[PDB]
Amino acid sequence: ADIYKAAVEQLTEEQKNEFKAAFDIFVLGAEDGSISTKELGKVMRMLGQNPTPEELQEMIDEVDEDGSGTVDFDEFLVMMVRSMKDDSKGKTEEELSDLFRMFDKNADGYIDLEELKIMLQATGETITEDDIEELMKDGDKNNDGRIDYDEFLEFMKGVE
Ligand SMILES: [Ca+2]
Ligand SMILES: [Ca+2]
Ligand SMILES: [Ca+2]
Repeated sequence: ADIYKAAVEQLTEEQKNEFKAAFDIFVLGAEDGSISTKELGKVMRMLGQNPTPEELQEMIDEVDEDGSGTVDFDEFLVMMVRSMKDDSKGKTEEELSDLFRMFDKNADGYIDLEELKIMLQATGETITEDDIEELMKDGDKNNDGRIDYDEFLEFMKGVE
């Protein structure tokens, strides 16, 4: 499915208008109708970002499907999807507990293999029970079939 568009499609009218407008105001010095790290650098400090010049080039090269440093009306709205949510917000001992009660398909306090297979599908491709079969085995601190908030803590802290 979509990755960035899904995060921008939720933006607020005040965001698209300010973004779509800023670009049309910062591209005035552009040449192909876009703003690369050289032109998008003035749009970030004006909006609400304090990225550096060394990381900037890396930010685009990572989200850019061609790794060039340029960003148009699309690459732009995509530069806020990675700087707002997804791989950025906090994530430590709390992110592990929430993910458990948020993926418990059986919703019974624990999770079995049939449930873990769905949790990875929400964040992984289509694997077979063969690969997800060893994940639940080593993820079980006591090898019982169900995984609670305690055993799950280790299963995610390290396994392969
Ligand atoms: Ca590009
Ligand atoms: Ca369960
Ligand atoms: Ca267990």
